[PDB]
Amino acid sequence: LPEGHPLKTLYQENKEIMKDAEMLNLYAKTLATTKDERMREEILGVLEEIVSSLRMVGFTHYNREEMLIFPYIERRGLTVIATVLWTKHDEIRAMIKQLAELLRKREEMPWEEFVEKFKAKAGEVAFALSDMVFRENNIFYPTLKALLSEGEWKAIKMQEDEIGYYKVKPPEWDPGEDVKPLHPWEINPELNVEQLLTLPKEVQQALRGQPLEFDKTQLKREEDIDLGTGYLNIEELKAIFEALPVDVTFIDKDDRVRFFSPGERIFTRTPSVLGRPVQLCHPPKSVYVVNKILKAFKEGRKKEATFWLRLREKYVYIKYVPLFNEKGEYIGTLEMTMDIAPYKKIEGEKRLLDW
Amino acid sequence: LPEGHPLKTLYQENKEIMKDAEMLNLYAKTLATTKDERMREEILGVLEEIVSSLRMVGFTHYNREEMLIFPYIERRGLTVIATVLWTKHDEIRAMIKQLAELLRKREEMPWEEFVEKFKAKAGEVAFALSDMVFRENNIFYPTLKALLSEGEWKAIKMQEDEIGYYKVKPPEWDPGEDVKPLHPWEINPELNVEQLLTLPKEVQQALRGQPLEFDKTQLKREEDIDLGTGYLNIEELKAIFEALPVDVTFIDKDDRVRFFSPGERIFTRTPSVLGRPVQLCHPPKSVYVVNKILKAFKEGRKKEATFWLRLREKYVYIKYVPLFNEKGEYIGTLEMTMDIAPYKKIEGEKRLLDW
Repeated sequence: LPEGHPLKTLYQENKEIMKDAEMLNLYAKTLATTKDERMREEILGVLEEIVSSLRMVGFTHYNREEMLIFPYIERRGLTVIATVLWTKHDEIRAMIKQLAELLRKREEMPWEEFVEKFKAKAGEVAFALSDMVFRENNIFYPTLKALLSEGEWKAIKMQEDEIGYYKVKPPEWDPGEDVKPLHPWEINPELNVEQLLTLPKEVQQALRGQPLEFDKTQLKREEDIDLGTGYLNIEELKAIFEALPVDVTFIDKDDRVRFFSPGERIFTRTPSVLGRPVQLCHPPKSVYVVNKILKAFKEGRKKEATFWLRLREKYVYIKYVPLFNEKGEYIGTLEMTMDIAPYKKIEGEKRLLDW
Repeated sequence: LPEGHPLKTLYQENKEIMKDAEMLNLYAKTLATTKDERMREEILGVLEEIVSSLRMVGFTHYNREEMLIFPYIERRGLTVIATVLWTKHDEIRAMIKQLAELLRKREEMPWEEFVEKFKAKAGEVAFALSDMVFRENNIFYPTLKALLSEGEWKAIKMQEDEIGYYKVKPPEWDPGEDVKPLHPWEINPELNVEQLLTLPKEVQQALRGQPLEFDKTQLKREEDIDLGTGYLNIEELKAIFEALPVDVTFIDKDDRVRFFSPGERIFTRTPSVLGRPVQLCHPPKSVYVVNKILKAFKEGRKKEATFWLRLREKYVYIKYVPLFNEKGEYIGTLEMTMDIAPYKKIEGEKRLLDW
């Protein structure tokens, strides 16, 4: 594997996780046998760095695997691998968090109680991290290596920086300017019998006696609009805009009303307003404000205008922003209106349901 | 004109405004000459009804004219008529409001001061309302009558109920099942010289010496998507979704992620997630909640699920709702995420700028 290959990077990260898991163990055991106060504060300082570093495993390494890689094997009938790895990743994340809390609350308890709990907990984290590196290196990665095409690895390589890396700064990798990058919906997910039989034993065992089922669902449908980050049809777009907590009105480059969101709105709009200069939409007394906002937007002196007021039981929050396209060119202005009184009365936390 | 014709309705409304303006005058003058306390409270009771009724002129009659009708004459080069009528409508709205306030605060001042201010102010409101009815009936409406086609009146008739009427309950009107309804961007705005010369004198005078300029701007552009309430292209749709204060993720009918909003989001999403079962997107421990929400949405036992939490300096508010199409059929589920901490700290009112 060349430097930069997403698979090489995963191996490289694992080598760093192994070192950190092992230094964690070394330092936790050592802390438990150390009497000198100063030497204790030194070991604790290293332990804080190691543990704080290990928290990054979930946000980078595990996260890239779960978000970038699993989709390609799920389509190939290997969802169980993904589900089982994901569940383990979470158990390790939870254990690293417990370890950080212990280290943080160490002066709330006698020293003998702290060092013994820290040593036990560190031993468990190190063992789980190590066992995951081994499962990954020896079972999961040889699977990916046999199954994924260059074009899938290229698609993957492209999204990696959005998430990040555990202690690796990988260089560039492109397998070829004529290799087309493949998203999970673009591959042939099918595996033949020989591929099935060459799967590691542990992966075949995970199937629990059930032949592979491939996912050939098509993302792009007949009437779909390619929005860059998804595919939607007219009916979906309509229902989405209605469902939003903002009422929206789009003013295009001629300063003409071009679109308003459907459904119940705070300030009603009619069809007869489409194509109308925004200045003819307002009382003549409001026009100076409308024009001074649009000019500041166009010339780039301002990037927002905000108003708000009470309107019966509604706390109406109004915001105007200029819209720009990819090249950085002004394409119009968006008016956004919402009732913010419902949020004003949100307190504490809700992380569960009620049904 | 047949009953139901939007022009007939405007005349009918004006006849009601004239009566109310005249009863206002009658009762204000009478109040000023009445000594008996009981007779005073009776006149005041009628005055409250009349004034409270007159407040509706702006929200219905004037509002329909401004929103439904003006666009058709603006395109024909008669923007000045629209601007001048609109400015007057607002002066009358402001005067009716002053009259209502006077009536409301009547016991804050001596009676002789109140009745004399009420009589003066009522006289002014009645005169302005009457003068507007006369301008409209004699100048504006004969203009509309000569210029607007059946198809424009049909388009107009269709939107009238969205706004309402001043004391008229018009029946149905369709000029013919083969008459195509015309929006302001669909007409020929051009006027010929004879039409110009047949314009009322007052309308020609409003032109201040300048030949008509017609608006032939086209709403529907080459690559436009017809969204029912406007026309947008891909680039506009992208910039709009990014500009919104909600992060959005659309789950389609297969329970597959189909779209997520671009730009900086609170919870990052990657391309590799498109087409993915929503259940494979989440840790396996979160799946029971995901499925119980989707089922309650599909079966119609629930129409929303809401969560919220602190995430550093952000107060993240998360809401799931099921989306339905026109016929009432489930088309998927929308996840909406926003930082509501910025609104939590909004107080009092902002109705002006700062630049």
